[PDB]
Amino acid sequence: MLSKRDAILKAAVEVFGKKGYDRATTDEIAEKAGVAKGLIFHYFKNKEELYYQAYMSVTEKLQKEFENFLMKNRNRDIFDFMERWIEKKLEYSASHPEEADFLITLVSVDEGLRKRILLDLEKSQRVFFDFVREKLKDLDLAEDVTEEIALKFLMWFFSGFEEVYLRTYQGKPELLKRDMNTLVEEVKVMLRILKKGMTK
Amino acid sequence: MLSKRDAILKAAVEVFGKKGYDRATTDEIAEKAGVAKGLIFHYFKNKEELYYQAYMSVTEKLQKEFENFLMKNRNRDIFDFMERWIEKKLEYSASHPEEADFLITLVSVDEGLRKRILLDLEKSQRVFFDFVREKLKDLDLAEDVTEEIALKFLMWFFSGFEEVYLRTYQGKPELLKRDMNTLVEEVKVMLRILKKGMTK
Amino acid sequence: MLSKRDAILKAAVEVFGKKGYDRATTDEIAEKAGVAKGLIFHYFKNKEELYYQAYMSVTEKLQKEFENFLMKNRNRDIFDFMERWIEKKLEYSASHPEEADFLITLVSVDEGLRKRILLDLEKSQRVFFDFVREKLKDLDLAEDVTEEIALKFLMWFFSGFEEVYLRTYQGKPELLKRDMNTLVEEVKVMLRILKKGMTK
Amino acid sequence: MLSKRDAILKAAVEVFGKKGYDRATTDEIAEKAGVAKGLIFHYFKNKEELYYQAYMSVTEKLQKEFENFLMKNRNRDIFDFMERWIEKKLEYSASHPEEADFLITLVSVDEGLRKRILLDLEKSQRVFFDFVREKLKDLDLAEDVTEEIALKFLMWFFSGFEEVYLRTYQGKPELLKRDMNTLVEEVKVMLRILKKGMTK
DNA sequence: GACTGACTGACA
DNA sequence: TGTCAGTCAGTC
DNA sequence: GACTGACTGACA
DNA sequence: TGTCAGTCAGTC
Repeated sequence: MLSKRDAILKAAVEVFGKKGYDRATTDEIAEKAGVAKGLIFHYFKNKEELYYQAYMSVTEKLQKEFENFLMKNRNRDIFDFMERWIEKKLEYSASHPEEADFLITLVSVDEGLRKRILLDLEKSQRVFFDFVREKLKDLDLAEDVTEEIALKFLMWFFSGFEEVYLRTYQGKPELLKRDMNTLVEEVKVMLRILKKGMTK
Repeated sequence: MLSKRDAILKAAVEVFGKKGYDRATTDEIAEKAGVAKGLIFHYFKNKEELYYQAYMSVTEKLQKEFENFLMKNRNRDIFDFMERWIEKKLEYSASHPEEADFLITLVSVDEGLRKRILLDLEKSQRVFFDFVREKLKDLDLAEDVTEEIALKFLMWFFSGFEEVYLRTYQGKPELLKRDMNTLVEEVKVMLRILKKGMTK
Repeated sequence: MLSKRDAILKAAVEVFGKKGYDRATTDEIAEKAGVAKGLIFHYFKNKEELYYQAYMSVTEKLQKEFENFLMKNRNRDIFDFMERWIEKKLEYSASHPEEADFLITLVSVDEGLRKRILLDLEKSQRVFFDFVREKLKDLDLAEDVTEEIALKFLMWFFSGFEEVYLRTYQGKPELLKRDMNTLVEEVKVMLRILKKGMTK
Repeated sequence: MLSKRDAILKAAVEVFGKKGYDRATTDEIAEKAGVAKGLIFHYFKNKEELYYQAYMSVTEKLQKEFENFLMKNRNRDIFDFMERWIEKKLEYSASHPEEADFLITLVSVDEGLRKRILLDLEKSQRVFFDFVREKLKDLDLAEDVTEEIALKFLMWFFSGFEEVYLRTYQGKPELLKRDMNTLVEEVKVMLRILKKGMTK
């Protein structure tokens, strides 16, 4: 059994997941969590904060998972790295599709809340972000390919693929599990393509 | 002067642009178009249809512009093509930022309307989409790089760059016009990178 | 029959009158005015504005009445003036006890709204206010009695008596009508007392 | 250190002081007193009783202070008396502005509680009240100035000045301390004015 | 037709 | 205490 | 007793 | 989508 608070957060994820911020009611969350609607504003003051706390909760978890990954893989080659990492992200998207579907909702929410969160992210991001800067020094670039330019490309790809598939396979984890294996290939090739394009 | 109907559509774009579907009221559109709120449901029956009509209007325009581009360039090499196209798209995004900002709202709207529109798109898309399929037969691929795989990559890139910058430079057209010229280079490199990666 | 809008304002006066700002519900106003609750926020955006509009409405009226009084009495001696004016104010308080009871509510409402209104008043007040400054030049003061000092005294008395009685005889117009006559005397004496105290 | 109970009462004063009855939450009082919200209804059963207990506490204090003043001054002439008293009251209002600001909230509260308290007051008041009745037999009145009439005037003035300034210099103790000395003169004049007006 | 905007009801 | 898409009665 | 604070329900 | 006075189960 989860503490009422924890069960709110969780229902909030399911609910925001299925409808996104605006379309999602607080009372559905209260029904789904089996709690008094008021309790929600006990813990979270208002809906905006609630979404926020929910999103932090979830990212807390991934960050944890990522940080552990990184250690166990600091040593890998960069692409080899991304290759493997992307794998795990899909494995998560399939083992926790509600969380996945919920993180995607971030764009639906007002300038204010959104920018707030994004900033809280750049912090967490800067780790991985900076690590990549280093593992590129390790590569023999073409004489027209900035490390700056390279980073943008990879960081776009990396997180862009995330949103690219993730809306396409939204509410269809079944269909993802099916297709996972191909995707992983397509990726491996895509990265392989970039490596060949950036190196001498 | 625009017909009252045409001025609704237009205000609807500005409005949906700045708030996205749900947060955007019909009565703001009626204030901003200077019309009776009832008029809106004269012309468009309901808000969903309204967003829809607005989105079609706008895409009618781009498709027209694109189709003309394609003729004047059907002959070019594929990357050379995208290179130059991306250029025009930014030029438009800067000359018509409201339209830009509105097209991006598509993700905020319910399964129903969204899917509808996306389908109406694949239609429009299929032209360019299919043209690319052809200009790739013209290329000497690596022995592990399906035409299928290639197309995904490019089509992702192509429209993914759109969303990548467009949120980053949202409400900052000044800052875009400044940076436009770099971007175009960054792109040319990126495409160059891909060409080198896919070919023998 | 009153326009729905006008009937809201009116019920709002009754209601605020009986409970004051905070304790008073909007839906009671809607019941009492026989209207959709939403219509209220059609016309007045929110409750604060509503109270405000109600208070302006009412003061509009008194100001009108006062301005007419003043003309018909510019010529009187100052006390003779206040004497008579006070009479009329009670005559109003008795002929329109709801309005009376409502104006008193002003103190119950948050710093914001309150200060706003009070300022809108000093404007209207400054007329009477300034007129009094003049009708004192007409008086032979004691050699220790500033016109400044005198004004404060009278302006305090004048409006202070208002609140002094008005809360005491709140919701008791019956009891006021009874007592009106004495009060008018007590006043006449009180003013008479001040005149004797300020003059040589 | 104050007993948790005593610290509730005190925070209740600050809180009711700044927002008045209805706008003031019990949980703010609990935050500001650093206590469990339930504790409040341990000690005071409900919010109405709480305000009440708070108000009595405070008036216990003033009455005590006043009763001591009266002894040390029972002998003085009546105006001389009020003159000097008013002085002390300001001194208190400046040394304890929260208490001041809280006593003024009395009008914001429902018929019931209010009337209750007011009655408990007439009791406390009757002392000073009755003393004044006596010190007026000592005065040679005008042949149209009832002792009754006189008392009203003075009792109004006396406590009316309190409310007159106190709202004007609300949340501005700095500005009061500045002006204190003038006020005291303005008063002395005012009283002087009344003495001259009531006597032969 | 186009056009209005006061008005509602069910919902946060 | 707000919030909004949609309707409705009716003018032009 | 004192003390807590998560929790509710009816209400804006 | 908030708002709040009051309760309730239970520790110390």
